[PDB]
Amino acid sequence: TVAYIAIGSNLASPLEQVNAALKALGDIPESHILTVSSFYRTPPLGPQDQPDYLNAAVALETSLAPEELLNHTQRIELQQGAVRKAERWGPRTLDLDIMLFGNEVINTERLTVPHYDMKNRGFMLWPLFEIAPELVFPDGEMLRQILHTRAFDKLNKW
Ligand SMILES: [Cl-]
Repeated sequence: TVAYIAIGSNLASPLEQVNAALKALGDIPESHILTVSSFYRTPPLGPQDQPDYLNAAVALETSLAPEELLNHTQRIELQQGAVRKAERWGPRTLDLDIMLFGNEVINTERLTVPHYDMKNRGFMLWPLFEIAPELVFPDGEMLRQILHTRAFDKLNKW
């Protein structure tokens, strides 16, 4: 099964951080990376000196159950972020979100697939379109049409 995962990070030197994350994703059991997007850059809000977010999308082939994949992405966030040395909501973070899972539609308290807000997040859709231009969502929406009709903030490569 092909799952699409979004990586975002504003920690220390984000290049190294996401590379670390990519590594962790490949080391997930019964899983290997198919494709990774270019790295993109989302600036923070306000004029304040604050680090940019690095964004990417990954295509993961897995034979794990979706909840099982979430166990692992949750684990990697904790092992690799700052939640222990700081806060959950930390000024800086490592985010791994399961955007899509096969053509599956999952509606539960701990897991909602497709990711609830991804169609409104250009830092998720543009990297995804780079690696899967022909993608169709379970409800029939075509990724290419959403990008022609919805308004997204400019998004340059890192
Ligand atoms: Cl959908």
